[PDB]
This record gives sequence, C-alpha cells and structure tokens, in this order.
Amino acid sequence: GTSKLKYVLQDARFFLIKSNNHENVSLAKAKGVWSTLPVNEKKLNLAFRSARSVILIFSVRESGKFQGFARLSSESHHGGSPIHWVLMLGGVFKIDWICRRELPFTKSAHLTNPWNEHKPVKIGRDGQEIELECGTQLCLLFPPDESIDLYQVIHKM
Repeated sequence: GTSKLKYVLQDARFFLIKSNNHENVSLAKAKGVWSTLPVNEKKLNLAFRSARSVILIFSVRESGKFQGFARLSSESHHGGSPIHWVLMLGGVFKIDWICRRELPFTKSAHLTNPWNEHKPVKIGRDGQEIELECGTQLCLLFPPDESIDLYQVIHKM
C-alpha cells in the first residue's frame, strides 16, 4: 500500500535532481549517497534542517523518465571515501531510497510545478524545488517499490 509512503511525504520538501548519465544514478542507488554542485548543496543543507523529510526526485537527462526518489538522511559531508562519479562537487549527502523504480514523463504530464512557472514537473534545472502538492502527487505516481521497507525510513525521522 501507500499509507507509510504518504506518512513519509507529509510536509516534506522536494527537489528535482537532473543527472547527465545513468552511471551516477546507479551509483547513488547502490551506495546511498548523492553529491551536487555547491549552489544546490547549500539549498539542500538549508532544506534538511527545515523539514521533516527532504525528498530528491531523480531524472537522467534525455531518458524521458524519472528513475526514483530518495530521502536525505544527513547534511553534506567532506573527506569520505571518494565516489567515482562520471562528471568542483560539494560534499556527499547520505540518502535512503524510497523508490528505485522508473516513471515515464508521459505519466506525469498532468503535474505542473508552481515554483517553475507551472511548467510540467519533468522540466527543471538540477536542484529545482518542487512545490509540496506537486511533489507529493509525483512521488505517488511511481510504481511502489516492494523491495524497500519504509518502516526503516520512518525510524530516522
């Protein structure tokens, strides 16, 4: 079901992450981390302290889909085991995946983001914040990922 998911998404903040390649998203999925440019790092750190959940929604450029979404579990940190991104980067955020399944853009055509001029939510620069109701509904469109137990994620928050 979707009830724990809705609980996790309650009063969350949402950010679009655009990746130039699948290899980086695959790495993020395996390793539970993300790194972004300083401008977005600052926004994410601010958002992590401000909200019960901060959700990253991932899209690989030119793929025509979202590849999943994850919750920030920490602020960014520096000096750790170097991640071999296929690329100046900020620190590393730990993340917990909520959904590692794909969603085609064809399925989110009805969702517009008030924070990017009410353009379809698929449209946006890396780090674009997604407004609460748009973001919530977007996460709810994804196929449920039955490999993830959200109890574990709830126990952080």
